[PDB]
Amino acid sequence: GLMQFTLPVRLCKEIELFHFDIGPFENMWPGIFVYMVHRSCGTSCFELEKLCRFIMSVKKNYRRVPYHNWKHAVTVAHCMYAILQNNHTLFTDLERKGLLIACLCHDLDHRGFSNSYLQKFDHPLAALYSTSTMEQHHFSQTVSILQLEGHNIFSTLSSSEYEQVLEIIRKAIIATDLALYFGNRKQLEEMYQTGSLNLNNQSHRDRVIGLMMTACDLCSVTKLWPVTKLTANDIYAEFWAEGDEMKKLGIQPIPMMDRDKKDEVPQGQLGFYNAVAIPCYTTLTQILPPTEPLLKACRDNLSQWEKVIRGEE
Ligand SMILES: Cn1ncc(C(=O)N2CCC2)c1C(=O)Nc1ccn(CC(F)F)n1
Ligand SMILES: [Mg+2]
Ligand SMILES: [Zn+2]
Repeated sequence: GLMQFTLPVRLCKEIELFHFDIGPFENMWPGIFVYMVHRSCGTSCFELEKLCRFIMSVKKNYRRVPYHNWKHAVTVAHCMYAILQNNHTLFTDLERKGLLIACLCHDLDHRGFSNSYLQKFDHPLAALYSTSTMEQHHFSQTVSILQLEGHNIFSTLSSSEYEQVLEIIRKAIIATDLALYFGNRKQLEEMYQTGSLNLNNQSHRDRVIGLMMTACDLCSVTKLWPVTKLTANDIYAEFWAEGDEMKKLGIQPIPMMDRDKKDEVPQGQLGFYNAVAIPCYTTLTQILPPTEPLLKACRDNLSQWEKVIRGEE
């Protein structure tokens, strides 16, 4: 009951900021996550014995891939923690509980390859789940880990509170499929502009939670420039591995994924900030004004990529 996680002073302060990097010490990430749960949710949300066992099984079920790894899980949960803390009163207790767990589990058992690569490979997961393939797999893995003896962190919820939280997690994890992001954001854009947006409308909330998940998933573009730039190498290491595997199936990959076209990366970032990241944080800032620092950081990094192209680094 009376056992707080505490962090050293620098982490204790910086963790509250959107741009916090969780650092290179793996062994501190579980504690960082427990800390965020205790402050976002309370010291009672979860049995510490069970939360700890759940965290360590989730960690075990992330693989040693360059980008889609346990550090990404904890990073994406931290961005959600900063959103929730800067919008205290807008979110239910169930939503605070469910959304940090959703972020921690959102990429469970990722191999580092896109839904498209699975489909071209004819991976069994592509037959089991025709759309949002890896994302249906991540939610599946989440439910399995929740079902291990000792791992059900939700078991103190009422039956219907339980059904609601699993349904928050499922929708949240599916929304990390970027193929669905474009439509979701357009629809949120129209609702915000015509003024029909209503957060007491579950389907409207669902959409806003989906945009939050896209925002947290892409949060590498909202870091200090050196974090952003070094993460992009991890991101590209997976993309180029996928390009290699495409070439193996006898398919020329799109240039983003072709390691023979490293030159073209700074420009491919511009497309990505302009087509994806800036629109996502713009709509997010319109709907939840206190998330503006993510838009400001994203804009700073677009400008740093413009500088790379202009030879100036
Ligand atoms: C930086 N960042 N963060 C996350 C992702 C991403 O797409 N993921 C993570 C898994 C799929 C990227 C990224 O660089 N994406 C890019 C780069 C060029 N393009 C094509 C079009 F958008 F320009 N997309
Ligand atoms: Mg994913
Ligand atoms: Zn992710």
